[PDB]
Amino acid sequence: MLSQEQVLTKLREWMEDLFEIEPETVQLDSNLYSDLDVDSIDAVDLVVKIKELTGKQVKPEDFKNVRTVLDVVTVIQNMTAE
Repeated sequence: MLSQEQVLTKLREWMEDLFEIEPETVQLDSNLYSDLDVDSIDAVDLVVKIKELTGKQVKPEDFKNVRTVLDVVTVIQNMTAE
């Protein structure tokens, strides 16, 4: 079992390492599209490191339903813990 809190730390570090997105602003109350205006490069970089990190493929339907950073860590731990 993995924690969404520790998951957020890895998520924040990888997005800062790749596109230099500050992890301090990226909180669990930060809107991804509305506040950060996530594009296809931020999403694509994270999809590859998300697929590699858990070892499972992700579907695009879930990404459409994603609205906030907390939702992403919830979905990762939701489909990871089992």
